[PDB]
Amino acid sequence: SYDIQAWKKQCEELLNLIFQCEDSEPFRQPVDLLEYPDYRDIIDTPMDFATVRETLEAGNYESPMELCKDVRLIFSNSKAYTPSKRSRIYSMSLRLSAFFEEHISSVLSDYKSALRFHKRN
Ligand SMILES: O=C(NCc1cccs1)N1CCN(C(=O)c2cccs2)CC1
Repeated sequence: SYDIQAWKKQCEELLNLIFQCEDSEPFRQPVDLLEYPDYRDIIDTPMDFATVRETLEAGNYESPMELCKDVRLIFSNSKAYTPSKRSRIYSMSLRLSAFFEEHISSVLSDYKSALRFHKRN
């Protein structure tokens, strides 16, 4: 299965599944600083799933590795902001991260395979 472009619709599909997950609701849109006044004291690079989807649709990811780096930044930001391991929003982030990693694994493998096939000769 050596389609070099197939990752993009695979990632669109997976973002749709994440948007249906109730566990995504806190990560769908950029954090509001009015409610979390110290957020940008703690977090150097905000990220959210709507920014990921818009970057993908704009044609501003070159690979699924770059998309995967931004999604992993959503989850590291939640871990860095949480006052506790037992927090609601952080707990939601851990379940959504396990879901995302379970699904992205084959997207990455198929892409890297396709690129190696393209450079086989
Ligand atoms: O306010 C937002 N994002 C927008 C929306 C929140 C809910 C509906 S829309 N967040 C998400 C990212 N944050 C965290 O990960 C953590 C907070 C507590 C421990 S971690 C900060 C709060």
